[PDB]
Amino acid sequence: VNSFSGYLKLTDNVYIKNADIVEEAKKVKPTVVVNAANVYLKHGGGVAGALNKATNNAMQVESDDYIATNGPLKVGGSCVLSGHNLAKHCLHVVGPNVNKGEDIQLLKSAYENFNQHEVLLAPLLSAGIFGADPIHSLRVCVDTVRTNVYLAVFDKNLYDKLVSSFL
Ligand SMILES: Nc1ncn(Cc2ccc(Cl)cn2)c2ncnc1-2
Repeated sequence: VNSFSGYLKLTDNVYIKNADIVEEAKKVKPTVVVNAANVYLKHGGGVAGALNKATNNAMQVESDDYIATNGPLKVGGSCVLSGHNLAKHCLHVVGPNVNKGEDIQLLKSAYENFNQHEVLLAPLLSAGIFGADPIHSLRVCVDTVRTNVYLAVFDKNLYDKLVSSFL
């Protein structure tokens, strides 16, 4: 039993809710919140900009030190950093950005990072400003993630479409 509330169950292990991931993180304090990161961990907009803003820029400060030490992530890769005031940990995952021409097949690799964590609060990878089709992203999520994932979808209109077109 966990503290996630109001989710619709899609499969054995995937759940979905119309929610602001920032507000959901602050209420649940999950062990892991997933960030929709880029390889430079520059949290300027979308989910990343919102999560970072909610940490009063502490996420960005920590991320800049991470990059200075380790260099950029790979597209499809991830790193675990602090969750600050939002979660115990933040899993920064880099989905492909279609608006940069990155290979959508890397989306499966990106979701594989979730399998290293038993339970996660997450957005749909490569959705929003990353330019992928959120319905495809949901399908890859369901077909790749085996651990328990609670998907927060900010846009109500999109949430309803994801539920209604879900196979
Ligand atoms: N605070 C928030 N802002 C934006 N989105 C949309 C979004 C989804 C996926 C990606 Cl890759 C980029 N952006 C959110 N979903 C849940 N919470 C969100």
